[PDB]
Amino acid sequence: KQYIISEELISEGKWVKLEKTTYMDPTGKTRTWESVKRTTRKEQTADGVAVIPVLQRTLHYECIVLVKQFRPPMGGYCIEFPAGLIDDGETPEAAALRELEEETGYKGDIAECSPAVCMDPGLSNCTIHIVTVTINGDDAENARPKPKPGDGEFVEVISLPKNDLLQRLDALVAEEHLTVDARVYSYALALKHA
Amino acid sequence: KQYIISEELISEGKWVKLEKTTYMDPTGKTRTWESVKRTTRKQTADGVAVIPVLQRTLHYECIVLVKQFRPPMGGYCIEFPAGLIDDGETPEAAALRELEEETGYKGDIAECSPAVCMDPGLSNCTIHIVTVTINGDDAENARPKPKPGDGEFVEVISLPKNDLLQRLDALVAEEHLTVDARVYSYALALKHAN
Ligand SMILES: O=C(c1ccco1)N1CCN(C(=O)C2CC2)CC1
Ligand SMILES: O=C(c1ccco1)N1CCN(C(=O)C2CC2)CC1
Ligand SMILES: [Cl-]
Ligand SMILES: [Mg+2]
Ligand SMILES: [Mg+2]
Ligand SMILES: [Mg+2]
Ligand SMILES: [Mg+2]
Repeated sequence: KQYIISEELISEGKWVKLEKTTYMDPTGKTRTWESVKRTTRKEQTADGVAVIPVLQRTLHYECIVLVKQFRPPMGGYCIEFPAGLIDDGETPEAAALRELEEETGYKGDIAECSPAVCMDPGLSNCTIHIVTVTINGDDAENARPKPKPGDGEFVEVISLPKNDLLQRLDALVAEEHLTVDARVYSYALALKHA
Repeated sequence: KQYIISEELISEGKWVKLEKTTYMDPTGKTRTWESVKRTTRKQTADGVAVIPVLQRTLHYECIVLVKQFRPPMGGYCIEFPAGLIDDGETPEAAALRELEEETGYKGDIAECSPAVCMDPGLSNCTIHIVTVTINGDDAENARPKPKPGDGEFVEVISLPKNDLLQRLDALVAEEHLTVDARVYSYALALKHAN
């Protein structure tokens, strides 16, 4: 029933733009929305990937590998799944493995890859693939792994046991001003609810 | 170690603005980011999203979701019920109110997250994730009455919690919908648990 009628540029940065979206409502009435989009999406299935990296290690409980970074939009430190934008021509899987290695040092193995999922659909068109990757922590590749952070990337790795993820996150947020990512929180919640 | 030095308005609409953020990287080098922000926040967070567990005896427990046209996405999305928190509303009351408006269900608060970030590489947007149970055997939830305010057009989709990920993948496959990243993240962890 509903569809886009027109999209008029309001302001274009180097990385992000704002648009006035006109669309048809199901009553048959024209309405508008203020939409955010990135400037960087070309032919990729989505803007980015986030990685759910399950660290598996003999006689260890499975950990979820997370990263902590300063996020200028937020004005503070955030705890998230490893993530980055998909390079032109890169597959979501390759991007996930590459970002995981750059951000954490770990060399993972693909498990599964979501369809493109929307980050904040009342606000932006931005999308990701959520890529589950296992990390064989018994492999010597993954023994004492060096993050290879790109220019201006400053990332800390935090591995937390899957079996206590939510309480461990709640305890980190108790100790300091940091914000947990909604996707990480959502996944830690489901782990409790299951 | 990292922090915001200053913010420059680039463009301000009625609902969203774009800012150029100057911040200090951990080396002592000054860098910029194109930060997006809502103009509506006053509150704990911009919004709430509701994880609504519909519990009926002798049925599978379901997670109640909503399907809506999202103009920034150019299409239909499947999401947790959600909306912005009104001035002087608590995140709990916002949750029960949005849930009622969008689904017609009346629920009870189980738990409520701290403020969590929506897309921290892009925006300062935050929500409270509020887990809510719905006693689907109560008379008030028998023939649920959804009260859309002006311009909301919301279809309700309940899905069994025990097969949530497979049910969502099916809808994407069949209906050309975009699943929300938080919904998908939750659905993933229900499978990944134990
Ligand atoms: O443009 C926006 C907006 C919000 C975030 C980004 O853009 N709005 C939201 C407020 N309104 C509504 O809720 C629509 C009538 C349903 C009107 C349009
Ligand atoms: O301004 C933005 C941006 C992207 C989305 C919203 O704003 N960027 C992104 C890429 N940046 C880097 O990766 C710097 C090396 C740290 C430079 C500026
Ligand atoms: Cl529950
Ligand atoms: Mg990243
Ligand atoms: Mg990166
Ligand atoms: Mg809503
Ligand atoms: Mg509503």
